[PDB]
Amino acid sequence: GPEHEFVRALIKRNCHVITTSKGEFNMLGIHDNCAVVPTHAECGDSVTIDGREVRVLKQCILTDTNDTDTEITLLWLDQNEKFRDIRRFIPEHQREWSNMHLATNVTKFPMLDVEVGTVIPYGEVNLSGNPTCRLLKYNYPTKPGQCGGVIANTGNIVAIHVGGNGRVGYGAALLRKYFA
Repeated sequence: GPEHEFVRALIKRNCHVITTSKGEFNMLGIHDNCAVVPTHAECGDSVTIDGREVRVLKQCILTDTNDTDTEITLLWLDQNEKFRDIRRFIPEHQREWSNMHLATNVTKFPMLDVEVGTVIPYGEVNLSGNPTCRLLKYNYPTKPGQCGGVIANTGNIVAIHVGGNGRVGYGAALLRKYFA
């Protein structure tokens, strides 16, 4: 299928396993040396990526105008490899999407690609006690080691998975203005 091809290509070319003191997360490269990770991974001055130690030159915890976490953190990595530039597939605004998939590659969930269905703008939810903004929501019983997983389909990369409650998943919205 062409969604499985676009999404598996994304995972293979741009995604990596990030290990912190808080566990294993999927890391999505966006462009150049800039990658996205969930803020609650609590990345330090260096991060373990695919088993190797990598210096973080700069990190930005992304936030709305009212200082509330999006749960997206940008990492600028000290690496020679340039990520394939996927900004053209990132939406400009929050929005409902049909036939979306969740994909990650992590020790609990190797090369996972799961149909999540319809994704909708949902706003602010408190995740583990912390207010989180610009969430998209899907009716799929996600599991915790899936954080950082990409929410996408052919040509559309719209969120990273950042939380769930056994019934529903929450994705932090990927907005092109984060990466300009």
